[PDB]
Amino acid sequence: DPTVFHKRYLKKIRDLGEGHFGKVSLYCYDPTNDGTGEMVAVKALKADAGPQHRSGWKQEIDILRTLYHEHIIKYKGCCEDAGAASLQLVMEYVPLGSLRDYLPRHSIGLAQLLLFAQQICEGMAYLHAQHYIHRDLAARNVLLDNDRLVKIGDFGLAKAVPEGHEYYRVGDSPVFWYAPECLKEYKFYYASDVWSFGVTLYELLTHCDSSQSPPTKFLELIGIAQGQMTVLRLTELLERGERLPRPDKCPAEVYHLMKNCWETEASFRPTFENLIPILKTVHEKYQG
Ligand SMILES: C[C@@H]1CCN(C(=O)CC#N)C[C@@H]1N(C)c1ncnc2[nH]ccc12
Repeated sequence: DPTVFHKRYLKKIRDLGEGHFGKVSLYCYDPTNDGTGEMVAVKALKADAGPQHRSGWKQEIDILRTLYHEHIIKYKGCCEDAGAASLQLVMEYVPLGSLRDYLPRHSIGLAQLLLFAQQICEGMAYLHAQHYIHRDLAARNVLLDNDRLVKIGDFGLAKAVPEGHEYYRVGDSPVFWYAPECLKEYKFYYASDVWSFGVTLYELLTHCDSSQSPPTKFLELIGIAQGQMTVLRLTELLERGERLPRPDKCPAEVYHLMKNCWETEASFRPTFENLIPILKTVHEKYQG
């Protein structure tokens, strides 16, 4: 699947981001040279990269080729880049950008946040239905299309789960979004994405305020006196049962659900399938 965009019609406008070994850029695709052309977000493999990076990139392209859902960024096509000697990944451009760039500048109410949470779970259930783990679920990878719509917008760490396994075995790791089993056993379950969702939910309820972020909060608890032992120390504080605190005006019951996504024991966490009904009921509740 499907379309081939010719780089001769692609006009670079703007850098939108930088993720793993890729950059996402805004282009205008203008065959008729008119300005009528469509704006598209284009992900490319970085200005230098080795065999590990490249084998990953091919996997990312194939995963995003086969995903199709209301709350997953729309895959539009590829672009030969000869170049870097690989393809560029072309997707729809969502101009409001990530929740991480958006929420710190726009006072969004509780009901809308829970709606986004519901929607993130929907996309994640679908993704788990298709047998993938995301491994990088955080507010910076959730795109606000409008208002009443979010999409999961990046798959750079996503992996298929081996058809006869419960997990995938794994640096650039977003460790402050990771469950203990990922930091310790280096295994990544479906339940491990639910932990990350709990942190993303915490991010939303704090409007992604930089001072309240997980790295900031966790490094305040851990201290920076021994950088060598950050992961070790994070794992111990988590296994001790210490958690990220309640965000201001977070309803008691929502922090409860948050904590339940943070069960130390993975099997005690809800699936994304479990969360969809709970979230949409709590969403409904908070409008009226
Ligand atoms: C949040 C989106 C996913 C992560 N982004 C990266 O740059 C990852 C890498 N490398 C940016 C992207 N983003 C700001 C976007 N912004 C606007 N439209 C977009 N369409 C698709 C992505 C996108």
